[PDB]
Amino acid sequence: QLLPGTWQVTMTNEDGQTSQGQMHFQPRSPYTLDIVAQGTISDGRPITGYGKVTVKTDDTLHVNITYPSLGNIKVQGQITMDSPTQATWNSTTSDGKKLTGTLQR
Ligand SMILES: CC1=N/C(=C\c2cc(F)c(O)c(F)c2)C(=O)N1C
Repeated sequence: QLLPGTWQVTMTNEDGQTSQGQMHFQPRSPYTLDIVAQGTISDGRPITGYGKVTVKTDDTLHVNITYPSLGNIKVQGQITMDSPTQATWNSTTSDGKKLTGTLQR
């Protein structure tokens, strides 16, 4: 219920790069929210991505997102709602790299 809206996002990946940008969550049904993402990686690559947060019966928040601006790499992971104003992003890219970030509202 707290996800919908815009979040400021900072991330770091296993290649030692960092990223900054935003994620925007749109409620769709009781079991899914749509996500769109914008930002920039520390190597200069622009970030444009879109996906879905799927909610399982145990309330786990699974995220799948594809990034056309990064050669269509895909990211799959889980969001952990630490508080009403903070969430943690743990994921792995389709290249096999860890991607960790923090969402702040
Ligand atoms: C800041 C930010 N980085 C994102 C994705 C992202 C960042 C990275 F550093 C990656 O290597 C990568 F494969 C994806 C994203 O969606 N946002 C909002």
